Amino acid sequence: IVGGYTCGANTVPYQVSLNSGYHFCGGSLINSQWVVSAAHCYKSGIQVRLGEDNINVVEGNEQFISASKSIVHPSYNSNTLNNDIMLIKLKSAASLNSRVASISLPTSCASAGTQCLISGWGNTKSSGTSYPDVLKCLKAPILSDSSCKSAYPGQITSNMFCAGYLEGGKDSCQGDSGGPVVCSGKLQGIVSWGSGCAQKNKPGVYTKVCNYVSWIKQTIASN
Ligand SMILES: NC(=[NH2+])c1cc2nc(-c3cccc(-c4ccccc4)c3[O-])[nH]c2cc1Cl
Ligand SMILES: [Ca+2]
Repeated sequence: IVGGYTCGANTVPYQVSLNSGYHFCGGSLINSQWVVSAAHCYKSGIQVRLGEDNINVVEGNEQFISASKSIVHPSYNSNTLNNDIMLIKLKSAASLNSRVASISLPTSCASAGTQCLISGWGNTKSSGTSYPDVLKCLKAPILSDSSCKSAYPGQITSNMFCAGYLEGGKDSCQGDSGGPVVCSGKLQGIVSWGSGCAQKNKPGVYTKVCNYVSWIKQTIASN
């Protein structure tokens, strides 16, 4: 997260860290046995780390569970990153409490101007790598479809939305991919892609979760 602030240990109880010996992506806990992340964060050998704050020190509240299966959306296109969503079932259910809790899925999509909370352990520099140990937060608005399309012409599908600051300086970045974009208490986006980080006129692009709600529910139901 570039230009964000420290969230405070456990103030974002649905945030998860995807680990394969190091932190590589974020995710969102939607129920005690399922997490939603981005399809491009897929890989085998994933350990989900819940109740985390400082990813390099065990401090208490952490729960490490291995993933049972990972279900990448069947129409995921790695070239366009359209349908960039993936579900991970956990080997055992997590114990939910105030420090580890799920986030709700939306009932409607959000509109431009809605303010959302984006968090993660991603890079905090737009030029060079500087990953933090603790969870960072950024409040950002959903932009209008026209501003999104003017910024990424020919690259935005109806399953994506832009959120951020066209002036640059504040944005999500590498390490943040797969994590949550929560607006009014509902999971509306998944950190997907962007051109660099916190660059002027190049906002973050997120998977539009409201278009996958029926799929998430059907898929969890049949697995
Ligand atoms: N808001 C942005 N401008 C942005 C920048 C990103 N940069 C990345 C990114 C860059 C290199 C590698 C990965 C990556 C993905 C999966 C596993 C490991 C690295 C990234 O997510 N994701 C990004 C996601 C966003 Cl939304
Ligand atoms: Ca820790």
